Amino acid sequence: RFLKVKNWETEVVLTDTLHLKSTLETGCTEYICMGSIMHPSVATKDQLFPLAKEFIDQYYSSIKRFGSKAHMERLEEVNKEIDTTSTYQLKDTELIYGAKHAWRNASRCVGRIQWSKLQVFDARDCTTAHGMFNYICNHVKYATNKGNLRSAITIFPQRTDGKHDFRVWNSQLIRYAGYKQPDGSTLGDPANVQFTEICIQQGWKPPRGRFDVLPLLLQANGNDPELFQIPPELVLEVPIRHPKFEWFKDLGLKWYGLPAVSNMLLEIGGLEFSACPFSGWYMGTEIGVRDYCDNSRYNILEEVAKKMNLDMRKTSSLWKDQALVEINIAVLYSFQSDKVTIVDHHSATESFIKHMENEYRCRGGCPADWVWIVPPMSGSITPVFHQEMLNYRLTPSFEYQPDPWNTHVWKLV
Amino acid sequence: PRFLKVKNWETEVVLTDTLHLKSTLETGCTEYICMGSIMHPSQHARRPEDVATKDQLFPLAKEFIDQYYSSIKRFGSKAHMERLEEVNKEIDTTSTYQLKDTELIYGAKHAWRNASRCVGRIQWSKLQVFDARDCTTAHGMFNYICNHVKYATNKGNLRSAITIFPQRTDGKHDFRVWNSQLIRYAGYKQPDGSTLGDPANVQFTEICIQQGWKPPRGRFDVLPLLLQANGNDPELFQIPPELVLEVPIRHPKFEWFKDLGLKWYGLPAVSNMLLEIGGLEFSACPFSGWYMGTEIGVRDYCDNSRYNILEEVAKKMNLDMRKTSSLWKDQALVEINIAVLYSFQSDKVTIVDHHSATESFIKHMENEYRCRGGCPADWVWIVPPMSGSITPVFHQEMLNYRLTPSFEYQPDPWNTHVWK
Ligand code: HEM
Ligand code: HEM
Ligand SMILES: C[C@H](O)[C@H](O)[C@H]1CNc2nc(N)[nH]c(=O)c2N1
Ligand SMILES: C[C@H](O)[C@H](O)[C@H]1CNc2nc(N)[nH]c(=O)c2N1
Ligand SMILES: Cc1cc(N)nc(C#CCN2CC(F)(F)C2)c1
Ligand SMILES: Cc1cc(N)nc(C#CCN2CC(F)(F)C2)c1
Ligand SMILES: [Zn+2]
Repeated sequence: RFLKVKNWETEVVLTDTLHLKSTLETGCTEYICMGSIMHPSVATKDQLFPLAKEFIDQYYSSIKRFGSKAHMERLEEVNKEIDTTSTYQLKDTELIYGAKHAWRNASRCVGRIQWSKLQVFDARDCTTAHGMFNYICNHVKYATNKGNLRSAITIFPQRTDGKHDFRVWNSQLIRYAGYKQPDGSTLGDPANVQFTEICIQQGWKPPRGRFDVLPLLLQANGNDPELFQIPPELVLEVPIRHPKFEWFKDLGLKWYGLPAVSNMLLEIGGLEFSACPFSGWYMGTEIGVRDYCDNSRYNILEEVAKKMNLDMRKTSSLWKDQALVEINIAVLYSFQSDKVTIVDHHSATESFIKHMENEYRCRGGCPADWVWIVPPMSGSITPVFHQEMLNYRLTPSFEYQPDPWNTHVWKLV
Repeated sequence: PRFLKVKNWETEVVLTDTLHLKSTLETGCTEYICMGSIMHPSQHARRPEDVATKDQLFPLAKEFIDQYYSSIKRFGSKAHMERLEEVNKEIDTTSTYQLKDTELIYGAKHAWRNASRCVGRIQWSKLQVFDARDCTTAHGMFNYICNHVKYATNKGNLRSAITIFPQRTDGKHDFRVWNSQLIRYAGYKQPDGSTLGDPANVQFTEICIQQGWKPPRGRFDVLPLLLQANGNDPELFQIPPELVLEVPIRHPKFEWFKDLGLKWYGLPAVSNMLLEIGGLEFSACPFSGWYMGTEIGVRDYCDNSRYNILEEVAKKMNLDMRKTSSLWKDQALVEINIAVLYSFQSDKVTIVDHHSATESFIKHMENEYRCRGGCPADWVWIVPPMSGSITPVFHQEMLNYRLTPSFEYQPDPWNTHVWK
């Protein structure tokens, strides 16, 4: 079997064979498509054996040693550990490879042209929340690199019995607090009101401002999580100004330079790494469209349009559209002026298409989630909009997991 | 699966879908692969090839009649059981059957209602249906189409309509409108190698010239109709210009915008699709409504393989066009779409912006889950091609499935037509 995807802007046709090697479901059926569902859908010995064999087989194929003496010894060895300890340990090489291919297989990530330049930080010797904080500070300092951002991931010990998970309770390493006021308004980031509340309850003393970097809430070995303040000199931030509108800086807007997702699960050969924060650099629309202009977020369209004296009486004036562009210009100009790595949605989508074509050529395909790949503004004037894409799930993979406060059984009376 | 929920992530409203349990044919997807962004994911058709056998066409016919009579509070009534026996005899004798007026009107309205990719389906029950099943010649088809265009344009107050020509019989007697839309502009290959007018239509334009059309070779030459009746060679007709409502495109602040010399037509009238009812195939069924501004302002004007006017607009705007991060493309894009909306509204020609339209479709989804238990929607098509996440449908999960009656794509007739 083969499957073809077409680009309707260029008429290039690519041929996907890679999809024959997927195994978990997409959520779709033969008669319903669920491609716009945000979230559709511990292993025993018997379950873990084929998953591990699959990953060891593919690792040894990648390094052109399939069938080798070392491949067969490794399988034997992995299998002893699963027999003995009901789990196994990855070699460093396997860990690095698995982490890179989890990124390579992330169908919703438009930045995957960079997948093989991932700095893997092995933190599987960590045993405490203090330890995790140390590991995470070093990640932040390395990744941030004074504005010249570098891709990086820090991998904490894998799940065991489900009762000793390592977790970063934060959704990202750097995020701003949100506070709901008695009058119903919201200060800061409305997305983070719940996590802000858990922080305050755990003992965080909030300054209660618009851009309070939240504390880290770190859980090691199934214990209660603990609070740590990131050293402020490690949180690189960019004040948002506009190259034309002198008044823009008066909005008091700023954002952090480092996007670092910390709530996902890294799955490699059946092993579950439940704490594995990873970071790259921003595409501008993530800030200027979603973070700033989602109605459920900082929601600054009306403010910005006001200062543009746009006619906000009718929607067909496209005042929101006009204000959205200017905000996103300001984001890109601000990061660039401060020499903090950022990519605009045109460059990023163009690069993703080159990456996708190369992946079809060298690998037999590239799973891609159109719904997520297309930027949230100016969709059809980017090339990915006109690109057909096959979405399927390959492993190693990044996966969502339950928020830890919906699951954690608290220790301290 | 037993019942499927969709959630809106901006409002947290969750809807529960059972209508999908009536899905008939494959989406293209599997448990293991999703084809949500494939333009034509599936070739699963409900009847095969040409004249089907009775065991092939009757079950489809029986299904649609069953659905139609359920819709009107019968099922099992005298009329329902008589109609089955009637279609049964009719297929036994002619290898086809004919729809009652009521069944035709019901079927067209429900094809629109089931069109997962259509953002405008709040209007679905307000559809004027012109029965043209007595047509026999391309001259007849021209008469019917002209009336359609005139009724639907209605001096700018556009009305939704569909005109249904005779169904397919053996596949060698098809009625086809060879135009993809009733009204489009020509596209000319230039001697240097660029393109004048609309590049999408270069091939169809060449067929027209090859058929004897005399191109004015302008940027906005309305194309002739190329009408095929009862399988015969297609015939050219010029739509009377007084029936083709056009809007000159100007900007409410940029006075220089008018001098780009852009216009568009007022009536979007899709004419190359196939309407499928009870196993019957209406290969010629031009339908029309009114534009979402983005269709002209984003896709028609700004696609790289269409009119591609972004750099020329940006130039006039004095934008930094050195680097993509200046977002000059995005900035011109907004201004063009302001211009299109301003122009249509100034000339009292029906048009809807993408904000109003996506909001309407959220309301329509809610209605459909209330009364019907679901609403098939294609997120890739529903979300506007600009300012996606600031329209409410971006944040709305959708379930996509194929309900019948439907509109379907079909081969371009020149790929399949043996000339005479
Ligand atoms: C190097 C620069 C990178 C860029 C420009 C980039 C860009 C993006 C963007 C814009 C999104 C959508 C985010 C959203 O809409 O919320 C995304 C998603 C994602 N990225 Fe990347 N990314 C980068 C690096 C990485 C790295 C280093 C990893 C993992 C090692 C990664 C894994 C993912 C995953 C798993 C998703 C989707 C999350 C999900 O399934 O919900 N990305 N990326
Ligand atoms: C009344 C105003 C209407 C509006 C505002 C509207 C809006 C739209 C838009 C924006 C699209 C996507 C177009 C594209 O990107 O090419 C679309 C697709 C479609 N519309 Fe509607 N529409 C309207 C009326 C109708 C009517 C009357 C019918 C049929 C009787 C219809 C059937 C369809 C179908 C079948 C498609 C998708 C075809 C495909 O699958 O490619 N629409 N609509
Ligand atoms: C590849 C992709 O499916 C294709 O470009 C689609 C995307 N979404 C679309 N949405 C609409 N409304 N119209 C289109 O033509 C398309 N094209
Ligand atoms: C309902 C819909 O699936 C949801 O809003 C998705 C749409 N596409 C997206 N695409 C990206 N990159 N990020 C998102 O959060 C979303 N949200
Ligand atoms: C590594 C990375 C790079 C980037 N440029 N952006 C993101 C992001 C994000 C936040 N959302 C939540 C999610 F679903 F995980 C993606 C992550
Ligand atoms: C009735 C209608 C209304 C509208 N506002 N727009 C369209 C459209 C279109 C053009 N494309 C070709 C297609 F694929 F059929 C859709 C159709
Ligand atoms: Zn799907």
